[PDB]
Amino acid sequence: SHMWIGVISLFPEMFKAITEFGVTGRAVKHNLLKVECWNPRDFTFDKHKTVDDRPYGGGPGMLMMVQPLRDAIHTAKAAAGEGAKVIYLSPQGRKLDQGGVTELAQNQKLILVCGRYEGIDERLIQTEIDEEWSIGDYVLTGGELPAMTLIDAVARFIPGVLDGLLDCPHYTRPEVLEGLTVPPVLMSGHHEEIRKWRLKQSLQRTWLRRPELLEGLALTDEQRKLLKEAQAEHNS
Amino acid sequence: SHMWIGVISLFPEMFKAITEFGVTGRAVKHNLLKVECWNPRDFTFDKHKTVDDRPYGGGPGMLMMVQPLRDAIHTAKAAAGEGAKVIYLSPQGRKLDQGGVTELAQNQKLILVCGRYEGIDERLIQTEIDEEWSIGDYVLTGGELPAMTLIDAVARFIPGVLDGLLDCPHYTRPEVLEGLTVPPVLMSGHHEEIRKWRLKQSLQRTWLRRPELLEGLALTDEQRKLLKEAQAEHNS
Ligand SMILES: CN1CCN(c2ccccc2CNc2ccc(C(N)=O)cn2)CC1
Ligand SMILES: CN1CCN(c2ccccc2CNc2ccc(C(N)=O)cn2)CC1
Repeated sequence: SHMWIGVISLFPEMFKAITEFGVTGRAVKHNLLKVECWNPRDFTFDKHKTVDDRPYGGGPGMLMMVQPLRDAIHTAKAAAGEGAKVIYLSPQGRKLDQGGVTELAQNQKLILVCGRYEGIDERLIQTEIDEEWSIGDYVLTGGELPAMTLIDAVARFIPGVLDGLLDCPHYTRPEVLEGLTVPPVLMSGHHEEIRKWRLKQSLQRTWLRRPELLEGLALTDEQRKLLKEAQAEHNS
Repeated sequence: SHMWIGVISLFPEMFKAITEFGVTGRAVKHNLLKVECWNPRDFTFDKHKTVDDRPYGGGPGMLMMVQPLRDAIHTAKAAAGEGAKVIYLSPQGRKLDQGGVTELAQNQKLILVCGRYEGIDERLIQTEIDEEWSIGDYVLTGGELPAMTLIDAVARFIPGVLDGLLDCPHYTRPEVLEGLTVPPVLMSGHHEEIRKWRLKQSLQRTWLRRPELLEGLALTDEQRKLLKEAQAEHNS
């Protein structure tokens, strides 16, 4: 299932970071992921290609100018055809988590609008945007890194591109590293013991680092047992 | 206060997205922010510049090879000199928020280690890493976008580069947009009424979208009043 993502950004060249490198770069080269960018600067008509404008009511900051942004969005929507969801990345949006990534990945077409300055006119959110999303409770200089982050996350769900708990520890060569050894179970070749060890480690690490994540899970019988074991060993 | 950030990454060219564009690009050109990258591939000695290795205990994935990564980290630490904090970006890390960004921004030097494949040997976390951080509860193909996100966030705190509530709505030209008008208060020129309107909007939007954020604040007398007003109007 091909995925198409339209991007609206004053800095389209930033997106080379995902389209030219790594797993996402491969997805693009192999036509599994298409990323198409429109720059509001290209939709300006004045001599200096003005893309910002003053906020009504005053204030220190600027907003994105409505007309070039609106025209870029409309062009992206035309190219997308039917069924594209338009996403605005902002701190006031729905907070992204893996469940949310899974939801967004169900779309074959997305348009991502990247805000700069103090953001965009509220009426454009009403008239052009379908959903607002945040990548976390922190503040950035633009919506491009959030857009790139979202693209990377949803790209993992495209066929051919590649449980709620934190990952277990992993080990590779050498057998001894600054005096630290590899857990003997991992060298035992006993697949079941190894699986159970990894699962128990994941449960232990989730409990110690992010206990609230556990509360949101319905643990299996096996997970309940291994978690109890890990907690017992912790209190020993 | 200059900030220096060392980066360890198999894809250093991704960081052009922050060093060549926008506010962070300006910070770099003006020597307010320095971003220096080391690529583990450059620290390999075999003919094919191998940077991955097999996990003990088996499994579908690979890990970053220890020796080239360790040598890159040591080189970065040497260049940083005294006082650099080494950060590993991973989903099992402390979840980043703006308070956390503020904490990390207090450092004049940071080294950011970007994991690929299934991540890095656990013993390297013990021996080389000071802190693990996550940019959110979702899964990406590498630590580069998280590293870039962190750089952008902390760069906003560097002098010369540029309250817990969501932002108010903002408006710019035109006065009427698809029939939608600008709130008359914003056209009134009454600075105090405008300030109070913006604050009330911020409180209202935070309450409606992210009520848990409010619980973590000690609201001022004025904020308590405007929030009560907004809630009263909502229930009217
Ligand atoms: C000082 N303000 C500048 C403009 N801004 C803003 C506002 C609206 C849209 C885009 C931006 C660009 N910034 C972003 C974007 C997303 C995130 C996220 N968490 O997903 C963090 N930051 C908010 C901050
Ligand atoms: C399937 N695994 C591949 C390897 N991995 C991993 C593990 C450890 C370090 C880096 C990575 C790179 N991925 C990241 C990194 C950070 C975040 C974040 N939320 O800050 C999300 N993803 C976890 C997922």
